[PDB]
Amino acid sequence: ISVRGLAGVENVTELKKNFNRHLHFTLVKDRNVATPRDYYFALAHTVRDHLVGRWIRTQQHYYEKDPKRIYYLSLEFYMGRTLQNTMVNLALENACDEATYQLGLDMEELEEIEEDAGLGNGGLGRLAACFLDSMATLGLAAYGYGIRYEFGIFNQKICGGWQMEEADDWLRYGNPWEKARPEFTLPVHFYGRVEHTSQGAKWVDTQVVLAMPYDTPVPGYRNNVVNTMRLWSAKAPNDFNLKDFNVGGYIQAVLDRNLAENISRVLYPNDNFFEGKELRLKQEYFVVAATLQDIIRRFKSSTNFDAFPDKVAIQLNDTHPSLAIPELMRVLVDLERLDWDKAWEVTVKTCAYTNHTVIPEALERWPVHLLETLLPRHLQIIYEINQRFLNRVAAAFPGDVDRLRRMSLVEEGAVKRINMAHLCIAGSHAVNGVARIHSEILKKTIFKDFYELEPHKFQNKTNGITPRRWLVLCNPGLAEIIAERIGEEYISDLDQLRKLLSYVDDEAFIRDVAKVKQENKLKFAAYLEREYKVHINPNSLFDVQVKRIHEYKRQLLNCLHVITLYNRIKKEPNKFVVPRTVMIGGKAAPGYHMAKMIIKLITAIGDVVNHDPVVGDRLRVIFLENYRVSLAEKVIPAADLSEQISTAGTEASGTGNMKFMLNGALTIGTMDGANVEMAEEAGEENFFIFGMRVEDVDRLDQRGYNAQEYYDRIPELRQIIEQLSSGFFSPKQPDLFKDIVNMLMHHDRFKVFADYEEYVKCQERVSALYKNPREWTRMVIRNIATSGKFSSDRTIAQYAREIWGVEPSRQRLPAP
Amino acid sequence: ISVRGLAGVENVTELKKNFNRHLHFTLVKDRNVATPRDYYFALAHTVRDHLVGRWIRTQQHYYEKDPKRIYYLSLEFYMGRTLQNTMVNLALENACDEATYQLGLDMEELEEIEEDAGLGNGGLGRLAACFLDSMATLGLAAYGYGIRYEFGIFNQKICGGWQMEEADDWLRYGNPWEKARPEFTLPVHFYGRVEHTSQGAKWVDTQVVLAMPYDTPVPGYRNNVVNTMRLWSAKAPNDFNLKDFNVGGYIQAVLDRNLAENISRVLYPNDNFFEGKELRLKQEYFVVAATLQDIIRRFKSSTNFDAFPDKVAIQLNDTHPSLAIPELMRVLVDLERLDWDKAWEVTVKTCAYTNHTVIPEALERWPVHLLETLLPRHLQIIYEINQRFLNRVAAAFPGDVDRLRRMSLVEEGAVKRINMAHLCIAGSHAVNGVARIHSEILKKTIFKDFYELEPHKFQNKTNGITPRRWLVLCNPGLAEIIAERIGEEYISDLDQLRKLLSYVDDEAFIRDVAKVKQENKLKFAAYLEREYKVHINPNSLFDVQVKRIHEYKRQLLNCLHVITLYNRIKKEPNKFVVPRTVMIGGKAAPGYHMAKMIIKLITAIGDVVNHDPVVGDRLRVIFLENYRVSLAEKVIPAADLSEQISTAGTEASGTGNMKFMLNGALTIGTMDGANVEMAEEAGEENFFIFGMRVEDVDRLDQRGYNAQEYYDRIPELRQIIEQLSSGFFSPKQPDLFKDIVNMLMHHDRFKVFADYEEYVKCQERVSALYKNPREWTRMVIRNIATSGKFSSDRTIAQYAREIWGVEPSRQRLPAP
Ligand SMILES: O=C(O)CCCOc1ccc(NC(=O)NC(=O)c2ccc(Cl)cc2Cl)c(Cl)c1
Ligand SMILES: O=C(O)CCCOc1ccc(NC(=O)NC(=O)c2ccc(Cl)cc2Cl)c(Cl)c1
Ligand SMILES: *Cc1c(COP(=O)(O)O)cnc(C)c1O
Ligand SMILES: *Cc1c(COP(=O)(O)O)cnc(C)c1O
Repeated sequence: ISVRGLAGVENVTELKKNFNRHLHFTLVKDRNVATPRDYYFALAHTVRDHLVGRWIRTQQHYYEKDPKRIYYLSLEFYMGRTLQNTMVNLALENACDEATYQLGLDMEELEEIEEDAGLGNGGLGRLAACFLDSMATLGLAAYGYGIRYEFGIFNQKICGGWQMEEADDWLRYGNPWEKARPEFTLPVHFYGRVEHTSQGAKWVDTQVVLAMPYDTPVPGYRNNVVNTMRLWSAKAPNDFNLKDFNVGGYIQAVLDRNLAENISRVLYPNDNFFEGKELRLKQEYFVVAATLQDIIRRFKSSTNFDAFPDKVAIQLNDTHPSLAIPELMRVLVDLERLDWDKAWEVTVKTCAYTNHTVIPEALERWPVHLLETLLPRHLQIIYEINQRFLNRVAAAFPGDVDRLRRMSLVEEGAVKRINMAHLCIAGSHAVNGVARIHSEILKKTIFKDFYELEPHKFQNKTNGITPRRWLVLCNPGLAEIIAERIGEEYISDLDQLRKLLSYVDDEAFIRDVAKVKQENKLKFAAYLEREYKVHINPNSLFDVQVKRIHEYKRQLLNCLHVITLYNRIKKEPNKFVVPRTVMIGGKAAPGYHMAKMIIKLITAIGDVVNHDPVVGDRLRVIFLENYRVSLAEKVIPAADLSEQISTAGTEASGTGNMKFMLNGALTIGTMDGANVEMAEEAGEENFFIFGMRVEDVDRLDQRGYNAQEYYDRIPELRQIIEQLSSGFFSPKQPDLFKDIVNMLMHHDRFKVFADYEEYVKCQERVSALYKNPREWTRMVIRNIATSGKFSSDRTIAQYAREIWGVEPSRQRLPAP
Repeated sequence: ISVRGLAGVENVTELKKNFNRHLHFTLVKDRNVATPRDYYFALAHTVRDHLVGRWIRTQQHYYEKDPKRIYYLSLEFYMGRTLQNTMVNLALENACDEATYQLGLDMEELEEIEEDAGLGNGGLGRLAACFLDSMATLGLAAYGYGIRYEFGIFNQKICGGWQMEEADDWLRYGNPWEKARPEFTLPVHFYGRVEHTSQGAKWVDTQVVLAMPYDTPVPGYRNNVVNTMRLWSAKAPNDFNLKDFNVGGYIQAVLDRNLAENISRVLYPNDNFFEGKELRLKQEYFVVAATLQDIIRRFKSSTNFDAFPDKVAIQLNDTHPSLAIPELMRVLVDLERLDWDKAWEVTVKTCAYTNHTVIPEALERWPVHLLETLLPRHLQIIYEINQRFLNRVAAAFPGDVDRLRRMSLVEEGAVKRINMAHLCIAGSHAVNGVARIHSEILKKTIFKDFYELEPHKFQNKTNGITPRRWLVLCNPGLAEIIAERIGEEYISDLDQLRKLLSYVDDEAFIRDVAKVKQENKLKFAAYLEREYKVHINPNSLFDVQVKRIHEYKRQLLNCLHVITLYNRIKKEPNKFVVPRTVMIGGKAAPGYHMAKMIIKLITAIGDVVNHDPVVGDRLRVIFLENYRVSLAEKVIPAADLSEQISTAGTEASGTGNMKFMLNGALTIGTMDGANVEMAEEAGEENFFIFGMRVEDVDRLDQRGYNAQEYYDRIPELRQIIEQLSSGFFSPKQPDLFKDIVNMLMHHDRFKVFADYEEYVKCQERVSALYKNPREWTRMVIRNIATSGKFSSDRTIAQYAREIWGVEPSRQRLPAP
């Protein structure tokens, strides 16, 4: 078997008896009534047993040495399953595989029983999960802090072509990885009012909600380091949530506890979109307030807070945890009694902010009346921060009255709002973009005024993904042939993949790389019929676009191409075309009408295309249901063409793109986000770039975008639009897609038509190359061998050195 | 050390390493940061490990042999802590004590960390818990079925003398004893409507709630038998509780899941009182519907249901689970398609009902409109049952039109109601009282008409308590000296206690019995200052009355005596009186105003009495806060006088009385409930009986009860009432007790004044005897030696033989 570790004689024996110990004592079952779900739990408990020893010494280590601690605050941690990832990082995969084999079980079958920890929406949440893995692998004293939702991202179901949402009860059967820590339970306050006394302000008459922490282990890759991810759960106090007497009902008082506990009930399913609901604000303060108390309690052990920034670094994953700034101030000033200026100095030096998008609708602007009611003291502090900040601006740019209002954290208008992004820039010593182009756009556009005031704050930290879960775990076959030639060191040193460049003309390697891709496609094609049922051709080109459904991602542009292909086939049926299986997957936010309309369009196209006899097996349109981390681990290693076609300037970075490049897929996309650095790394000749560049989009906006022009000059495009309009794809409901057509023609913010021509032309070129297996595979090798830069180990090493002030280390912790 | 088992060399070593295994692997802690709570969990997990082996073979045994199964349906299971009880039944107490000692820990300190499983209100719920223990000890294939409330009986707090209720979050830190069984999850239906088709009725358009079971082990006493208690938890389905589309909000849909899950959220805190709330009815159907499906699924394995009653016995603990009758019919007729008559025959033969009270306000009478909306089909079946039953009556008593309406399960009037007690008698083959006198009252009064129709159905099964938890566990010192003389066989054969009669004149025994009682009082007196703080005299007579607060229990009669004692002391300060520490404890239902007023009176008396310098240490009035099972295990073994003074005819049986008799307390009470059989067993000369007999109460009712008469003829009583009225006990609020005085004088349903004179006279006689240690102790021996009849092993053996048709067995199951 592969390099999934050694299957030692003693360890396979030890594993088996421990599996049986748990099946008996833990699951209280006996082989005759054990269900596959019991088997999955016996294994999980057995594997978890192997890292507790290391978990304890790692934490005890940090207590003894007392290094600077890194706190990663995110309202999302898209973790996925954790059994295999733990086996991989512990080098237990083969031993476990062997052991379960002897016990007569199929490890892979059991792995499929684990529920995904879908505590994230997309890119932002998965980034935090990859980062955690990298921080552990680089031996950093890091902690992931978030909310333990009992319901993560909803499960997607397609009914009559429409998306149906359903609760993600991932904790239903229990979570063997987490451990409640009811000793570090903390109180969080809401509402109340502010009393201004003789020696300071006081936040009074507040409603209390308790925060109970749950720790999950985050094992580093083969270095015996196990960091912690602490997730907070909301709990109602038993007193006041019953003790506030004078009629109401005792039963009612108890049932009403599920009101304070609703704070950690469900994840908001919005990807790159802001919804100003009170429940959302509560979740944001809740995770911030509890985390900070925990952070300071740890520090108090390790009272001059002058050394606080020397021992603490808190990274804000977007503006979601932004209340950490005014909350840090509140504690320091109100509770610790530090003077404002000393407190501000400390706050700015320990906080750092990461921006993830530039679209306006994603920007957090909280109505003042909301902050005023829920967090009265914080609003006061935000006004004071704003006051002193604007004084700094006025002093720097005397008389620039317009700049003053542009930079204010307080936005005037219909209803006053607080610009959380402005708050984060003001109270952080570093602000970074997630890709070179996005970072430049921040300085040139969105935060131009802030950049002029303090240029030193702005940086860039191009995103990355973890090679462990995104290669070794999902694509062992590829990881193996690579290791056969250049060794195993690249798993924690992705740059070494460059060494593969010297095998680009190797006849054996070319054949191998092409063989694993073929085996991956056959397995996926099988999985497709197994769990979803309705055949596909594994010899065709696997054209996949998987990410959340968004207008800016242009799944719609992909649709126009699919329809074009179909129409050309119908025109010349007996002409040869490279067969393609185009797969589109992703979830739409429940309230996103347009996004839900696009899912219906995709399934509608498939209904026509997949049943047209003249088309045969040359073209299949499939919608990938319930796209999530565990599903991504299946499609990506099987894809041939990765679609990254967002309008230039809208996708801050993207990470799915990197996942595909690492797994042997060629990329067709626009010069957007990280796409630019990928093409720059692989060489533009090895990339399928097309469409407008940021500049072209701007030029078009200056003159004005008119979709009619394109509709008029391109017959193929016009034909498609008239097909949608006439009900060619929706016979029973001829006007079903009027909203899409209307939008495309009159309010297309992402100029889908503008990139149409260059897009189908470029698609022709990839079909041409696919017709030449050898050359396609050689280009694939050029991509893989040049993907090393996109490892999150590189990203983390940069955050560590350029923002946190800590030195990464690949040193093995002193055994378990 | 005592006979808490052997501390084997190998087993103490084995215990220690397993304690450390769990502390490390399970609690992920290390000795340096382990909290006492961690230590308690390491032990619990270690002790639980010892019975899983037996749990599995016991259940596998019942599958192989396939004996008749006993299902005990109760909405309450007042279990208390379970660590020690498990050690006792497994003979692990000494080994564990030794092992923890060597590990440097105090087992008793750790035991106090366990939370009480307070899933009951009082007598009814504790009975079910004692029964479970006895059914296991007698080797019966029995299952306890109930609801797993996340909030049990509220925790009582006394503020300014008033009772304050607070949520009992007993699952906060987890329950090491239970195990979720997500494989036997079942759906339960609510609402909907009935469709009458060609081949039967159909319950349609129902709302579905899932029932998830949790199993807790019930170990028998040293016989290697471990039965199961299955508790249901309400869970919302992820579909419809989200899938019923067309606007409303996705977040809201998810948050609204806590609506279907509110069914198992909290226990109703009503003791002997009926509240017709919909949530209560839902809990009742929920436990019934899920349990029956589970029962039939088991049977289908073991379709002629003719043999159903031969393999299944379901006991109804009161009328709470009464819907099991119409639900059994529904399944048999609607689903299995059995003819009515065959279905009814089967139902009557498998169901048996237990009555627990005769007070009208405790009777379950559900409004028809409620059953009509929530369970439409059941209402139809109940009407049909009623129809055929009344036809039986009319045929038996031709022309007795009044009897017809008296016996109907349907009560006419303001709003129609269903008399659940009538339903239970009609559909059960046996109906029993809980004490000889209560059982006679059922036949002569309440169910007279039913008794005349089917005399064969009515039986008696005097309650009992388990000698394991109620002697060996709470009073090891007494259990030891008893064992020193007559052996250990009596623990599972309480009748052998009679052998103690021959030591009644033994000088050594008399001295020993008196020594353990003294050690128990010193320990309790210490515990009092430890956890509640405010001293008491251990040389005084411990006068305790602990039970739920009720007007019928007459805590008020106890109060009048306490005030009398105080007044006599004030009159003649320098006269000698036997010192007394009277302790009153118990919870009042939150909506029970009178009951809450009585708690305030008790604390008010103590305020006056405990601080009067002339009184000194001759009299202390203490209110025992948060009375519960674990607290009962502390007070009972320390009591000298047990107060069982309910008005004759109101306390069906009582069980606290038996607990006291077994632990060396003498009893002062009325000829009520089980008191009669206790005095009959010990000899009236060894009992302090007083007051009216049932007959006297009736005579008084015929002529009419006038409290004024007693107030007029007894100066001491009049003085007390004028003290309450004038604010002698409530200075700042002089009229604070007007409701009590008003009630006592004008609407005393329990004639407190009628028993006053005989009560204080009888109290004088116990004080006289207490002055003679030797004789008091000899009378105590007469009580203990004669308490054997009151073991639940006797009660269960009778239910088994006279109702269930199974033979008890004290055979050890083939090792673990
Ligand atoms: O056909 C055959 O295999 C031959 C007959 C074998 O029959 C068997 C074998 C095994 C079992 N049962 C358990 O292991 N385990 C449990 O029942 C069990 C499961 C969970 C919990 Cl919390 C507590 C228990 Cl006690 C039972 Cl009930 C019957
Ligand atoms: O003064 C002394 O004793 C000498 C210094 C000893 O310092 C120590 C000793 C032990 C520990 N820690 C654990 O055992 N255990 C944990 O931290 C721990 C607890 C629960 C969970 Cl879910 C996961 C972990 Cl990793 C730590 Cl953090 C520090
Ligand atoms: C990597 C990943 C994403 C992010 O994909 P992009 O194409 O950058 O939007 C979203 N969801 C899941 C399941 C992922 O694995
Ligand atoms: C035994 C017991 C009861 C029942 O006591 P009675 O005096 O029969 O009402 C109530 N509560 C608890 C805690 C018990 O242990």
